[PDB]
Amino acid sequence: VFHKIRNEDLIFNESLGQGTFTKIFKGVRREVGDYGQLHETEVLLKVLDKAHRNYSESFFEAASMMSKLSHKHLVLNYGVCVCGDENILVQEFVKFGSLDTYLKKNKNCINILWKLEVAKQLAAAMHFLEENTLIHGNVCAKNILLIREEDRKTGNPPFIKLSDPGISITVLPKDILQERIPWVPPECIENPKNLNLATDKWSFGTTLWEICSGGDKPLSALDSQRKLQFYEDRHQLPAPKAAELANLINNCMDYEPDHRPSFRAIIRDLNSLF
Ligand SMILES: Cc1ccsc1CN(C)Cc1nc(N)nc(Nc2ccccc2)n1
Repeated sequence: VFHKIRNEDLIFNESLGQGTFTKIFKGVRREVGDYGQLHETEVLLKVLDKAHRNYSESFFEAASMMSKLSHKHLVLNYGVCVCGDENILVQEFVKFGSLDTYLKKNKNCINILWKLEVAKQLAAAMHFLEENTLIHGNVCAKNILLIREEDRKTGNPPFIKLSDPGISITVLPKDILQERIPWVPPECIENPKNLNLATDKWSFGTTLWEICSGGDKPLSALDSQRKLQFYEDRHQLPAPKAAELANLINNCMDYEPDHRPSFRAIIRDLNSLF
């Protein structure tokens, strides 16, 4: 179970946006750290919409299972606030935020080597999840967090973490699942209970497409009916202009879930480039 954090020890500051049935805020947590030192720690606060309080179990169950698996590429969740009528996840505040926003802002300065490093780190996280037979279920660029930027001055590569799963697509409304095409795989549109480890290989492909596309969203021009038909006609995403990962993207976005490659094989493929 998550550590319970008192409402009295949390300060809510600015809204940073929204997710699926969630509102996101920056805040501060007062805590006692190592050696009894008092800290005021910047935190990211995810608030489940009170109207959708029925999704709270799913909201926190996935985050909890993943937080039981500590890993350098998985986000740190400090705990939860049962802040009265609010269900709140208290998460580390990552300095540079979501990768899709970062990709759009810095597209002119991100090259293939940067993209390759990030892809390898994401694949490393996903391999760890695969070995632990833990399904994430919402891999996407918005859920990749940039801990530190590349610094060619000191040779340091960028460093990323994968964020929490969110509400499970096994419980989300059908219309939300359709809007999440092409991250949600065809078999889960067919039946959300088909959620499987193979799901994350497909979404990883879509995320690689995002990483290579300057933060564009694939198929954003298609409404939900046209996204459904895209899967019905078994289309694949267009190659990114920077097409170095196009083959890997299409190999991961395989309409046959059993044919999607293991993350170990994906990592071997990534290492074989450049
Ligand atoms: C912020 C947000 C908006 C919709 S969803 C979501 C949460 N998450 C996907 C992104 C994130 N997570 C964490 N842990 N930290 C940050 N930092 C940050 C935020 C904003 C600006 C600069 C840096 N951003």
